[PDB]
This record gives sequence, structure tokens and C-alpha cells, in this order.
Amino acid sequence: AMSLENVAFNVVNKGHFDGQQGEVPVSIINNTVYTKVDGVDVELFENKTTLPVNVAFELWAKRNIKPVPEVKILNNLGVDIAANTVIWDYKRDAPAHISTIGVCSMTDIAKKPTETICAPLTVFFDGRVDGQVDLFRNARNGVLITEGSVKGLQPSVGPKQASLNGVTLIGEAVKTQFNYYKKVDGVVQQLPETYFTQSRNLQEFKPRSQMEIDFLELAMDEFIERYKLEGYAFEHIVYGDFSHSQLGGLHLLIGLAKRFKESPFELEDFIPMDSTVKNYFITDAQTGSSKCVCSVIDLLLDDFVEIIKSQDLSVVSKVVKVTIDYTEISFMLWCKDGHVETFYPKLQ
Amino acid sequence: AMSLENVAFNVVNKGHFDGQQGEVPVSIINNTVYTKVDGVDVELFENKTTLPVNVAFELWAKRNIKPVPEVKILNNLGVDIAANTVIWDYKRDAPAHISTIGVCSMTDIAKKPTETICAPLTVFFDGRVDGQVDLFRNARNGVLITEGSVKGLQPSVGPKQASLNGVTLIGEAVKTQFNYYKKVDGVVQQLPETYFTQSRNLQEFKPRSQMEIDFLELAMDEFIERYKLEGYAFEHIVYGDFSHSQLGGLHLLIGLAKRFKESPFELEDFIPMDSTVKNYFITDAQTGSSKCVCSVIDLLLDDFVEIIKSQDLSVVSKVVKVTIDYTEISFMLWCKDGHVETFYPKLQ
Amino acid sequence: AMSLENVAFNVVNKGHFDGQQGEVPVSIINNTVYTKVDGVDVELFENKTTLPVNVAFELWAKRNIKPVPEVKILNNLGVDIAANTVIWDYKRDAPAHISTIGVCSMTDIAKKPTETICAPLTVFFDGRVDGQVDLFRNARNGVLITEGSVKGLQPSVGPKQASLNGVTLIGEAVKTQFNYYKKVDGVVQQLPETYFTQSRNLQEFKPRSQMEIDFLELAMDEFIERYKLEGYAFEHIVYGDFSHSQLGGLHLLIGLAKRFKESPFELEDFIPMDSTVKNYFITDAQTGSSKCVCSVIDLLLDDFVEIIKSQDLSVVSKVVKVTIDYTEISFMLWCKDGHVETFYPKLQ
Amino acid sequence: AMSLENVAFNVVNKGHFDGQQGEVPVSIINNTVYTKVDGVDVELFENKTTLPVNVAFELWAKRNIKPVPEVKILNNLGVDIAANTVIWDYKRDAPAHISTIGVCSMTDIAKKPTETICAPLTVFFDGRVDGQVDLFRNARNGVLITEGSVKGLQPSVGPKQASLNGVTLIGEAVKTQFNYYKKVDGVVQQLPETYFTQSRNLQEFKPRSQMEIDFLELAMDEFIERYKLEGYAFEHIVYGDFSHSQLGGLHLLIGLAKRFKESPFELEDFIPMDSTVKNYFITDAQTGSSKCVCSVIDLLLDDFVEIIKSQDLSVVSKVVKVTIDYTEISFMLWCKDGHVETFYPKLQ
Amino acid sequence: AMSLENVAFNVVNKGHFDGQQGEVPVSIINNTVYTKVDGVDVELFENKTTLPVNVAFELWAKRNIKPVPEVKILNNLGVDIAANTVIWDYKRDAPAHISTIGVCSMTDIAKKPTETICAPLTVFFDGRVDGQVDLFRNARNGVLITEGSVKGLQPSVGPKQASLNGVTLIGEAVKTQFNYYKKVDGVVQQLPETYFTQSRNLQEFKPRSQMEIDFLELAMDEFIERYKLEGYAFEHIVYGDFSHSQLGGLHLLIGLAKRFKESPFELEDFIPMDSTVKNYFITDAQTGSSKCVCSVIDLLLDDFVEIIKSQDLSVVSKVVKVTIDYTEISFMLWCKDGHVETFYPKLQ
Repeated sequence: AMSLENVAFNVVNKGHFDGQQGEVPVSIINNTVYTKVDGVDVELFENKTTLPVNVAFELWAKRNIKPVPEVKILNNLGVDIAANTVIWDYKRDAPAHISTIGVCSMTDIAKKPTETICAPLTVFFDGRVDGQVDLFRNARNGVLITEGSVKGLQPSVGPKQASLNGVTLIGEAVKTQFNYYKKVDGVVQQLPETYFTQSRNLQEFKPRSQMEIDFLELAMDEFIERYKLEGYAFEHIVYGDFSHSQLGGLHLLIGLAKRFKESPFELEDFIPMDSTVKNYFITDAQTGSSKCVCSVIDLLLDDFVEIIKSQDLSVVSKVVKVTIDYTEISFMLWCKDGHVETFYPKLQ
Repeated sequence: AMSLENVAFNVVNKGHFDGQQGEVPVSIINNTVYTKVDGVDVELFENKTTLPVNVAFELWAKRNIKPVPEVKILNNLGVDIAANTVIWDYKRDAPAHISTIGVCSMTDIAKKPTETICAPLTVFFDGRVDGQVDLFRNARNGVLITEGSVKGLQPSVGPKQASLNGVTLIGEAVKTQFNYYKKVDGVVQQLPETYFTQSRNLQEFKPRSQMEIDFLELAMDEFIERYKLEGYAFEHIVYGDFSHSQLGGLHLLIGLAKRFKESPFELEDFIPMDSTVKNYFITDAQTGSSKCVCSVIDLLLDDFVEIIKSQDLSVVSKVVKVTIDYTEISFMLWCKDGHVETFYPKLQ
Repeated sequence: AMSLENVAFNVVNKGHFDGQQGEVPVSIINNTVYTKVDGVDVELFENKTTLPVNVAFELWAKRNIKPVPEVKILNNLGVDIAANTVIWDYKRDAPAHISTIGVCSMTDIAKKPTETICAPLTVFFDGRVDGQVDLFRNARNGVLITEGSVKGLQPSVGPKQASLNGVTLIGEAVKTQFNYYKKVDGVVQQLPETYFTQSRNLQEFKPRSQMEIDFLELAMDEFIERYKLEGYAFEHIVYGDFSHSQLGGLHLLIGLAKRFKESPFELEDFIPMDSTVKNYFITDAQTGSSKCVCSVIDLLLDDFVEIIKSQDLSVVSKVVKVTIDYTEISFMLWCKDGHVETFYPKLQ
Repeated sequence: AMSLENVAFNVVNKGHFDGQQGEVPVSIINNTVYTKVDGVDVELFENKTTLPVNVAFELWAKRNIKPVPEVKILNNLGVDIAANTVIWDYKRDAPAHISTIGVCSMTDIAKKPTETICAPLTVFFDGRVDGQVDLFRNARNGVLITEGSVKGLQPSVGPKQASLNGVTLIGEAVKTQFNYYKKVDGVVQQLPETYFTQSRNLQEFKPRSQMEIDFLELAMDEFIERYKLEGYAFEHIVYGDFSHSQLGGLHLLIGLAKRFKESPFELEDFIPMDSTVKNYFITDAQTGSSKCVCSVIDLLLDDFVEIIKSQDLSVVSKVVKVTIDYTEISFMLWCKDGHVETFYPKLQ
Repeated sequence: AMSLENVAFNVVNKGHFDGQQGEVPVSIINNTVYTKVDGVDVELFENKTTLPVNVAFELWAKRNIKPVPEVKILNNLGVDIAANTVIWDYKRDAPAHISTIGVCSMTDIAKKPTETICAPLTVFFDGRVDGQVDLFRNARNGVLITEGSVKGLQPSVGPKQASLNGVTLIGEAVKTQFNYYKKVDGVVQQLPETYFTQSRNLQEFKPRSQMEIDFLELAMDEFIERYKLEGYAFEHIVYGDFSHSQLGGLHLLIGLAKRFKESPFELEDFIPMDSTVKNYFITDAQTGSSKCVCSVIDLLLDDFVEIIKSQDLSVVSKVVKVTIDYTEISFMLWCKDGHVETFYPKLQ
């Protein structure tokens, strides 16, 4: 018994869709869903998607409200659709996937993932939901997350963090660390050895290692000496060079975060989506130093230090490939006389 | 159990809302209601109203599909709302009234006309629906239509024609002639003696008397002589004068209809609504003769002949009041030396 | 080198997309595509689809401008997508299919039908285009049209008529009769023996047999006697009964066409799309006789006479299944004492 | 004292803007202007322009309601703006020019044409309005129309027809024939000798010469012999060839009009605007013969016969330039062995 | 080779338009430009302008990304258009000028500023671009900025600050101080002696003099004594009087900034645009003291102290004119018994 008024009833009385019986008066005007509360119209939903207003409304109401993998992770693993749930993309303010399985009717391609249309698609299964592990076992292509061991299957320990209602966090009262499994053309695939992005914010950055606590407290010169980072161009790559019209380096979030506490700058997020590498149009308010495409990655400093120290510095320019968030991230390594000049990620 | 998808289900399977259980997938995009029929979207409704798309959709689906009084009649009688039905205004392509009684959660002011909010409003009751006559008896203000006698109440025999799904007609297989009753501040009001407009179209004009048959076929001079209409300025009033830049007369629909068969002209209906007197911006293609506001009434010729002959021709200018469609229509009578110069209606 | 301005350049200079190099200034405002022609904006396209304006613009510009099968036929054969072309649905004023193959960067699911995503889809192939027959041979599911024989494949002779730029016609200067082939899960499927709808209009109806010439000119009683149709309820079924409030019969387009010449009526096409059986909300202007759902089929009278005479008249109510336009059309046959009472189609 | 409500007051009570004092309630919703008439909203204006709704509303209300030159003529003469009036483009349903002079606070570039911003623009002056002739004399660039002689200025006798409220006509009760004057960089320019298009419709075509009366009634062979048009390829050029998939010739409106009475066809007007040469996407219903770009001109047959007979038939291909509607129209003349093969206009 | 998809390609890969070859899939829905990134739509641009979505998209992509004069300065100098660049108005989130020169085609009036249409317009030239100084020399009307001396031309030293991607700043890594030149009807005009607004923000205010450091640190009474400002109504004019229902004074940004650190208030910016004088609807949260139109100027305190001390205090009310940002700013000076009562700017 699916309807617009029933979805709105659930939003008003439960906060989201909870399969409760009931209806409220709804009005649709210019990509917005309103409800009449005591003779006046209250806005329930504003559609920022490329889908019809009422359709997007239902998908939003039916979003997964338990901790879920971040969209970048899901994308990197090649997820096309989710089994009987909606992964909401809070960065895009729209559903993460086009179609659904047993969710919305206007977007459903199938009621169950066992339907043949799903066979060529990489279905996301959640081991926390009953029967989902068995469904992954019977699926041609799929990605599965679990909180524990799955008999016969070799896991891949995922990120420490996960997204709970658009809030990325490392769960204390909830489990956010999952086991990852992937199947391609009926065959369980061995997931690669990978680094993970920390998914932190520029304004309220939290150090997650002693090196990071030290980076923030200590000065450039002292930090570089303490962690013996001479000739690795750390000054340029992490802290950034603001002396010229064109901004130099600054490709590590912890560096932006340090600069931001001292002096604010403008970050124009021109491709607003969830991805491993982010590109920003940066303008530094203090100096006037700027850069159109500034690639920024959020790696735990210790991991970045490991990657840069694990490189051959004997060539002028070279593409370096690093497995981050289950995907291959191309870095551009520039050297001179056996020392780093610059090392930055590329968005692809 | 009212919902958007249930309304659409009824439209698709029954042609209108018929209280049948079921749901279809619906999508709302740019003031249009679409339904998915075998993987493609089919347009169910395009909103031309000032109401939200889904609201207007429900009202349209819930429109009265039996012969009903024409909007002009209902307006002239001072109708504000309808009891448990929707009178659809096919001229405006929108509901005839703003609010509803027991029809839609969004536009309802009340579930029943007995609710005190309805008391100051002129509620339309349909005696063909059970309990509606008793409801009119208990209403402070209202208008009632019936096919037969109502005990103790003095009727008013209405027009021969009525609107059936936007088609105005004189019913053969259905009854279109109703008895009219009106109440004001709890008191039954005596409805005036009145003439009725014929509600005909310019393109498919049908004469409804021998005089009308004679007008459309005989020459101007022949007709005037046959029906002894000398000095009544019929040539100017009914037929119209196209010899000057400004169009003369042409205030009777029959006249326009006669001209239209011979030579076409442009009628710009600048206030598109149902009314007793219609104003048009007329441009005659043949001559180039035009008029911004041209008042046109559709009275049976014999009725117009009766009105014009029942006038005192001894004054230069005079306002003449005629009860047409239960309302007072102001006519402007211009005379010279005991003969009519012009006699036109005024859209006031 | 695909772009908005290049598509518009082609529309302005060639009438549709013709792969010609060049660009014109374009402006997009309220679901309309405009072009600047000598300092003023001229409307190129108004979007009536559920797709983005520019996307729908490209699809319209890239529509098939050669005679193609009618959408009803393609739908009945279970067509999901077209190979390297756009079938434009002139009844819905939108593309016949959601996705495309090698047509538009925005709606393409694949560049070629050989891509595995196309495998589960019923792909329409046009044998008039080079390599398309071989592609049908290599496709898992598909429908193929050809003007001639295909080696090893058993044809199905399709309708005499086809759609050329929204004009349905039987080609004289062009070929409109095609050979039809269908494949399901890699296997060539034998298409059923079938009747075909004539795809005619109510207003410009053209008889296509001597029987049809006779129906439109002879009186009801004269025709029934000439073609010995006594006890087949043709009076009711084809001609229609307008004596009651509810309209009786009138299920054959020829019948409607006959009535329409004599007396006009309102046909409300509530599901506006191309289909074998059409449902209309009919209101007869003369009588006031009406029906919410009136199923109308356009079969050549002789074919209808063949179907009705080939039935067993010994049961009260029975579902009769007839293959029309490659699909199974359920008819409802009602009898009494060995004669037909009614025989109408069902839009299911 | 210009305002939205005052403009609407004028539309409702006068048919257009007439500088009358007063106001009505107005509501703007989805590119439409509504007015409240007895508790319900009536649509006054639907915006089909690229200008804001209220702005376009004012311009429409303030449109010139006297016979004016057709937009094609004004365009061909290089008109950029009008002096203290709005020329409404009824083909585009939008104002003919972007900016205004002393008309609307929103689109005005100046209050008077004497303002220096108007100097580089070709300003249209109407000699029927007081002081407009003197203003043309003081303007750097401009076009002037007059009903009579202008002292010292050499006239150009314009078309017999003019547009009165979107109705093109040859005035009987009004003057539609004007004298034309043009100035460029302060200098009066001599307007060329020219032919004029007849501005007729395909459906209601009226012959304007004995030759035209003869064309529409006589057989192709009979006409060619009567007017001695052998070897001029009139059969192909005017009448059109429908024997092949691609439509042959049919470049004269009279020809289309003749064909249309006998057998209807689809004319897709892909660039909907007023112009001397019109291009259509034609599909002939009877044959299936079609053409993407079909150039059609409406010249009086006698004028076309004069042009084609005044040509040298001794070359294979040649561009022929003809002054029609004050502009240079390029015709493509194709010959073989001293006879015409084809002669068509080019929409350039 | 200008196109929508090429502009989007540049935005995605370069951060703005950089004349790079390539195309991405684009979709336009409800005044927003989206791009398909790995099967999902990502928002590239939301149109807040009165221009068509795609047009505004191009102008935004083609905006000047080097430090430029602030819109208020450009406006005050009477700039109508920019030569081969787009000045983006970050306060209005729309282009600073209507038309363009050699930038966008739908907005271009000319390809070069040498075209005669540009002659009556005040063109902005940037001396940092090659050939631009020579173009200013040949222009009838224009404004030129340079980083250094221009032979023969007498400069006007402009503000210390300039706008870099909507960030107003005094450049350290870039030059923000320009030389200004202006030409009117071919004559180089001597620019006036002027004060400059500091273009600072209320929330992160930075003192730019010792007096300003002192204003913020010291208390009202002590500051007024230190800088001998008795009888100049500094308490009222700069710090503001919050004791009555109507807010007193507070017309200097440094005063709002001081109050804001202590106690926050609501500033309603009802005319959101860049201007020398700003008007706000202020409501003080602590007291409830408010003012509809509160004129606020951001002058360096020392400059304001200079202006107020340079006035004759011998009259009750007087209009005082001050050249700020190259324009004449009218101040209202109110006195009583030889001391200031109030002194505030006026927005015009």
C-alpha cells in the first residue's frame, strides 16, 4: 500500500519511512513537498535530484538510517545498485544509485536481487539484514559488508569509519568497521591491499596519530627534523607555498586544516560529490595566492610519509600508482637531483 | 484511503475517480502528472490552475460527470462552494470554486455542509444526490437544483441546457432542465423572472426558432421587413457595421455566426471565463474593421426582439436593466427622433 | 563532436540532425530551446518529455525520419530499445524508449548493441541499415524489420502501414510493409498469425473495403440484411445505442466515424498513447448519452465480421482471445438464446 | 504611474493598455498572469517569450493595435527598435524587438529616440503618430512609414497588405499601404525596386490574379499550354513531384495550396518566425514522399512567371538574385539543353 | 568551437573555462547544469541570474580569475562593459555587466572593442592583457587599470584592495593596487581626489591603523579622550545608541564589528549588491533596539575622523558631499549649538 501521503505520514510521525499505516495532506509546488499542519503548509522536502520530486521524496524517506559504507568506497568497488535499501548520497543530496530493488516502484528494476536483470549488476548486500549473505552467495556480481566472519569467504577489513545519516564517524555506540567481499561473474574476487582516506572535515580536524598531533603543534622546520623528512618536499606538498600568484602544493587535508586555523581561505568545490581525491579552486585570503585545480587527499600523515618514502627518486617525472579506498590512485612524482620537488594526486 | 497513486489508478482504469481500490506508479514533473505504462511515462494531467499540481489532479479526477448547471448560472446565483462534489470549469480548465466540502484533504474547509464554517457561504446542493435537499433546508445560505417538486418550496424553472463534461447541451437521453431554489441568511429567496442565454458556439451555430432560421437565410432588408423591425437599428446592432476603422454594433451571437460563415474574423477572448455577457477584441479580416471591447450576448433572437420592442424610444441615452441568467444585465439604449440608434449590453 | 549548439545548427539548417559541422547561439529557458535569429529568440523545441530539455532536444533532432513501425507494434513485440536510432513517439511527443544505443552521451547504455548490457533487452534492428541484420543474429533478444528475405529466417508479414514523421500511411513512393523477426533468449521465436489495426483517424476516415464503403452509406437495417448480420448485435456493437444515459456499444472506429459525420461528440483520450485498443470518455452532444471507459478498436470491418461470425453463441458470458497487432486482445462475448448481446474488446 | 495591476486593469476593462487609471488583483504563477474575477483566478496572459512574465505582459498590453508593417518587412529593412510603440510578433508570440523607447521601465533603453543610445540603431517611425516624421529627420538611422507624401523625401510604395492584430490583410475600412523611407548614418537611402510576398495561408488560399484563378482550376498540362510555360519546369517547380521518396520541387505557396485541397500533407515549420522565404519539413500523406528542407515563397504567380521568364537558360547551375520584400533573395537556377530543370529559392 | 559540453568539460577538468578541447555529458533541469560522473548526475552550476541557465553557465565559466577592481569601483567609474573578459559579481552571484565583447555569442554585442557599437560605451580595459592599453588609447569612452606607468597619461592611484574570485584582499603574492585612467568622448578625464572604502567583513574585522586597534581595545570614554573627539557625537555615530526602540547611529562598519564581538545582532541586507554605502535592517538581539534603513560605510576610522573634523558645525541640517570610491557620497550633517548631533551617509 505505497502512496505519497503515506510516505509523508511516516516522515512527519517517524522521521523517515517506517512502514506505518496513515496519511497526511500533501501539496507539490516547484520541486518541493509540503504538508498542511494546522491550516498552514510546512516544507517536508526540497528536491535537489534529477528525479521527479515525489520519486526523490520516497527514496529520501526510504534511505538507510544505519551506518553504511561511504559512497566513494561503494563507487570504487563498482557498486551499481543496493539490495532492498536506498543509499543516500549526502554530498550530492540525491540517491547514490539510479535504480532500486524492491524499494520504490518508479525506480525498481526488480523486487528481489535474484531476478535475472540484476545478474549483470554489482549489487550491494548488507550482512546485517537477514538472508542478505545467502543472496550474495547466489549473486553473479556483488559487494557484501558484514560485522563478522562469513564461512568459507576470506574478508577484506574496510575503513574504521562509515556514514550514519550523512555524518561520517568511527562508531563507539555502533559498529562502523565492516568486512568487505566482492564477486565478479560468479567468482569471489580477492580485494587488494589498500590505504584508506580518513574522511575528515577542514574546520574541525581531529588528529588520529602522534605524528598528526605533532604536525599541528610543532613548526614546519621542527616537524621535518623530528620525523627526518628532509628532501621529501614536505614544506611544499603538505604545508603549501603561498609566496607566488599560483599556489604551491597543499594536497594533504591536514595541511589545509593547519593553514585554516591560522588564516582562512576560499575552497570552491566545483565537482560536489564523494570521491577519494577532491579538487578545489583555492584562493588564500591573506596572500592572494590561488590555484584552479588543487588535488587534496585525506590520508593519515604516517600513511602519506610511508608512500612518499617508499618511492624511487631517480627520475624527473613519473606516474606513481597507490591503492587507496580499493581504487588505483595515480600520483604525479616530480624529482630533481634525488630529492622530491612535488608529489600530488590526480582526480580521475 | 485517499492517495495520489489511488487517484491515478482510478483515472487509468475508470476514466475519473470512482472510489476503486488500487495504485499505479506516478511521477510529477513541471506541473504535469505522468504514469508509467510499460516502461514509459504517459501524461495523465497538465495543471492549468493556480492550485498545486497533485491537488488540481484530485479535483479534476473527482469532478461531477452528470449534467450540471453552467458556471455563469452558478456564479450569477452567488454560489461559493459545492456540497460533496467538484464543479469543473471547462472554460477556465480549473475547478469552479476554491474550497471544497468533503472532497479533498487539501481544499476541504469541512467534511459536511452542516459544519458552521459553511454557514456564511452559498453552498450548491444537488437534489439528485440523497440527503442533499434536507441539507439545503438546514443550510443558512445555499442554491439547490432538482429534477422535480420539493414540498413547500416554490421553484424557478432554469435553462433548457446544462453542461455534461464540458459539453453544453439540451438533454435527450438525460435531464438537463432543473428547478432552482435559493436561500439567504436562512430565508428562502424568490428568484427573479428571467431570460436565458442559449450557450451556443460561433462556428457550429444552430437556430432554435423560425425567426433565427429566417435571419441566417434572408437578406438584412428582407428580414427587417418580414419581422417589422424598422427603426430598431437591427442592421447596426445585430448584423454590425464594418464600413469604418472602428467596428459598429455586432452584439448578438447569431449576428457574428452569420458573418463568420460568409467571411471569417479574429475573436480575442481576453477574459477567458464563463459569463452571461462576453467581451471580445474583434478584427474583421475582410475590411480591417476592429473593436477592442465588443460586448456579445447569446439570446434567442425572439427574446432580443421582445426586449428591444418593449423599450421607450423617447430619450437620447438611458440604462435599461434586463434579468438574464438570474442576474441584472445593464444595456445602454441610444435613441434619436423616436428610433433606436444602438442598444448594447454592458459586461459589468 | 557532439554539442547542444551543433544539434541546433543541424535543426536550423537541415530540419533535423544530419551530422553537419557548425554551431548556432542557443538559450534554454523554462523547458524550451531557443535560437537567436537576427537579434531575436526563435523557439526550436518545447520539451513535453520527462527527460531534461537539452537531452530531449538531441533525441528529437536524432529521430528516425524514414518509415518506421508504429509504437503499438513495437510495444506489442516487447521492444525495449532501438539499435543506433531514435524511434520518436508522436502520440506521446517523446522518445518511444528511455535509453539509447550509440545516440546520445546522456541516454546511451552502450555504443553498440553487442555490449553485454543490451543482452537482456529486446533490441529493435532495422534491416535497411547496414550490418543490422548481422547484429540481430548475434543479439540474445531482439526484433528485426526488413524489406526483403533474410537467409534461413522465417518472416512474419507486418502491417501494410507504417509511421513516417508521425504520419501513419501505406507507402506509394516509399516501402511501409516490413518482414518481422523476433528472438528470445538467443532463440528465433515464431511470431503468431494476426489481424492488424488500420490506424485511421475519426475525422478523416477512409473505407478500405467494399463492406466499409457500404457501411458508411447504407442504413443500419439495409447493411445488416446485405451482409446477413442478423443476431450478431451489430446495431449495438458497431453503431452504438444512444437512447440511455449510459452509452451502449460503439466499439469499432468505423462506427464512431459514421456517427461523427452526422452528429459530433466529445472523445476524451485519458491515456494519450499509441495502443491496439483505445479507451475514451465519450459524451454525445446530441443526446447527452455518455460512457467513462469506451473501448474502441480499428479493425477492417470484414476482419471484425470474420471474428464475430467465427464465435460459438451458446454461452451467457465468455472471454474470447484474438491476436491483433502481434498481441493477445481479450474480448468479452455476451450472448442470449443463441444470438450476440454484445462483443467488446478490453484494454488490458 | 506605471504598475502591474494598472496594466491588468486596462486589459480587463479596455482589451489592451489604454492609459486608464485603475487597478485589479493580480497573481503570477508559472509564467502566467492571472486576475481574481469573483473569487476565482482567470488567466490574462501566458508568457511564450524569453523575457520575464510581467515584462512580456506589459509589452503585450502596450502592443500597436493599428495596421503595421509585417515583421519580415521590418526585419528586411534592418529595424532594431520602434519609437514609442511595441510591434508584436504574432508568429513568435513575443515582441518583435528586444528593447523599447519610452514604453516600459524594464526594456527601455531611452524615453525618446533623440537620446544618443538610439543613434546607432535603426529606429522604426510611424508617420501617422504626431512628431514621428520630424524625429525620423533628426535620427541617424531609421525606417519611416507614412500614408502620404513627405516633403523632399522620395518614397518607396510598400506592400498592399499589413498586419492588424496578427491578421494580415489588405485594408478596406483602414489603410494598409504605406510609403517607406530609410536612413543609414544620417543619409536617406534609396530603397530598391522590389517584388512583394502575398502573405497568404495554405488552408484559406485566395487567388489574386486571373492566372492564379486558372492555375488552381485547370489541369497542369492545360495551364502550361494556356500561359505558354513549356520548358520552364513548372510541373516540378510549382506543382511538385511526389513519385520518389524525396519530394521534388513544390516551392510556390499556390502549388502547396492546390495539393492541400486534393490531398493533405504535414508541414513542419521548424524555424517558426516571419520571413520572406519559409522552410518546411514536408511529408505527403498519400505517397509518403518527403523533404527535410523545402523552401516555399508566396509570390503572385504572374510575378514568379515574370522572374523565371526573365532568366538566361544557357548554363548548368547559376545563382539568381531577386529583390523580394526589400531583401536580396538568392535563387538556384538549374538548366539542361536550354530548358529549366529547377529554380528554387534559398532561405539564407 | 564554442559549446555547452565543452564549457562543462573545462569546468570539470580545469576549474573554469581554459579553452581546452573536450566534451562531457550535460543535462539541464530547473535552472541547474548537471554532469554525468560515473552514472550519476553532479551539479556543476545553479543559475541565480536573470539570464538563461546555459548562458549564465558560460559567463561564470569564463569569469576573470585574476585580481580585479570591485564592482562598486567599476560602477562608480561608469563602466558599462568589459573588453574580452567577464567581471563576475559575487555579491549578486551574476555577471557584473549585461553584454560582453568577444566572450559568449548570446551576450556579445561585438567581437572587439574597436567595433562602432562600443564607441558610446564605457569599456573596461585591463593593462595586464596585451594590446589593451593601446585599445583604451583608441577608445572613445573607457576605464583602464594598470600595474605601472602609462606614457603620457596621468594616473589615479586606486584602492589597496581588489577582488580575487570573490575574495576581497590586499595582495601579497599578487598585485591588487592599480592605476586608474578614464576617457569621456575621446578625452582623458582627470579622476578626482578620493577616499576609499576598506571592503571589510563584520565577523572577521581587521584594524588597518593604530587608531582602529585603539578603537577596538579601548573603551568609548577613553578612546574619545585619547583622540580628542568630544562634541563630534562619536558615541552615537560610530558605537551606536541601543537605549531606545529605534536604533541610534551606528553607520561605521568598525562600530558594528565591535558591537558584534560583544553581542550579536541581525543585519538584513535587503538590496544585496556591491555599493560604497550599504543599507541594513538591523535588529539588536540584546536590547530589541532596531532600524529599517541603517546606512553603513566602511571607511578607515582616521579618514572618517578627518571628514567629520573638516566640517562646519554652525547649522541645524546640511547635506555634505564626500568623494569616496570615485563617486559623490551625500552625508547628512545634523548639529546643535556648535557640536555634531549625527552625521550619516545616504544610499543613492
